[PDB]
Order: sequence, then structure tokens, then C-alpha cells
Amino acid sequence: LLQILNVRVVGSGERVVVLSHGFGTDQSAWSRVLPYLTRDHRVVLYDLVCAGSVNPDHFDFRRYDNLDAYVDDLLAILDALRIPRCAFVGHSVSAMIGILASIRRPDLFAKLVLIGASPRFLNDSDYHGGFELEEIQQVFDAMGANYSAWATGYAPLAVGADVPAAVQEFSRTLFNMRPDISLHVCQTVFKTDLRGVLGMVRAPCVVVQTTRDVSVPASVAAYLKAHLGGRTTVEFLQTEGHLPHLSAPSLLAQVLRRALARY
Repeated sequence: LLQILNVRVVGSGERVVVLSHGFGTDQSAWSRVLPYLTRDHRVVLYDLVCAGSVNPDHFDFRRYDNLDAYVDDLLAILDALRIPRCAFVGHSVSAMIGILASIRRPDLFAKLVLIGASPRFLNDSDYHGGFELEEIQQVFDAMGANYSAWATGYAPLAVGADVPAAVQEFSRTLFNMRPDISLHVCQTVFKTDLRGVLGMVRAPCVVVQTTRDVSVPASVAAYLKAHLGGRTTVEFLQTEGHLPHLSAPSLLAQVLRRALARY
């Protein structure tokens, strides 16, 4: 599993930090922010089982029906490495995974930093997630009918800002995902609703908010601050996008250094 999920431990420090990437990327997404953390922290990197960089014949569609199974992997990794305590930085689906894992093992998670984060993407009665059922239905269809056209159109919208190198990079890894696994991950994410368990998180949490995110309405970060059970703050970046580790890595690294200073 250390081998299958490409686990890498880099840097050194008593302060261990786990970087857990989001949909459509692998651990290479952290490469620009990484040099800002390795002097000060021991950094654990890995690829989620759905990443294009993992052999897709490992993907068990049954097991990974549920984000619990991704939490299983993350915990098995940290236990394998004999790490008792860490901070965890999760983008996108990994923000959901970090919430769940911090509830299962509150001893292990000393602090969460959540990027591109939401407890629920679908709208509900007075809950604004940012997506409707029929809208997602059409997206799932497009992923199946022509994955590559879908990915081409989605990449610049996710990056948000006009930063061509970041669009090229996210595209590279989105095109790397096997299209059946990419659809299955999105379907799984869109069936998840963590609203009810947010109060069970005990760890302090920093929610990173950019000025626009296609997948995360502005109102979600305040909702997380009001409902997460630990001491939470919202930290604002002065730029837009869902992937600030790709589009504004120097700015995001300022927030990461401050958030990872003591825990």
C-alpha cells in the first residue's frame, strides 16, 4: 500500500504534515508549495487510489463506493509509517476525507487545513451547495459520452483564473484519470453529505477561502466555520480558483506556513 499509493516522506521535523490531493490531480499538485514546508516539517505525500498515477487496476469500484474506504487507506498509511500525530492538508474530496478521518481518529489529527472544501455539493432546503441534481446528471452524462471534451472544458473553469500553466497541469492529470474511475469518484463525492458529522471534528481547522470557486459557493466557508466542532478560522486568499496550490502556490504557502506553525 505504501508502494501502491506512491507514498513519499520528504523533509524532516517533529511537526508532520500530510498533503492529500483532490479530484483530477495526484500528489504532484503539491510540488510548488512543497519547498515552503520541507525545511520545517516532515511531509507525507501519497496518491488517492483513484489518481491517474496509480495503476487503475487497483480501483475496487465496490469498496470505493463510500469515502470511508479512502479514509481507511489514509489511516493504514499513517499507521504503517508509525506516525502518532500529524496536521493534514486536504484539497477537494480530500477535505471530506480529512474531516472523516479526524473523527475516526482524533488522536492522530492535530490540525486540519481544508482547501476547496465543502460538506455537501448538492443544494438542499436552505442549504446552498452550488449544484442541482439535473445539472450533475448532465455532467455525469458528458463524462461518459466524451470524457476528453468534458475534461478540456472543465480544466479552465476549475482553475478559474486565467493561468495557462495551471490549466495545462490540471488538464494533464485530469486526462490521466481512467474515465470510468473519474465518473465513479464524482458520483461518490456527490452522494456524500458530512453536514451532520461536522460537530464531531475535535481538531482545530483552517478553511482556505479563495474569491471564487466553481465548486464551492462563497457561503460554504462560513457554514463550515459555524458547524465544525473544533476551533475554526477562515483564511482568505486574494485570488480566485479551486486549485490555488496550482494557480497561486506562493500565496497559498503563506497560509500553510502560518497554519502549520503550532499544533
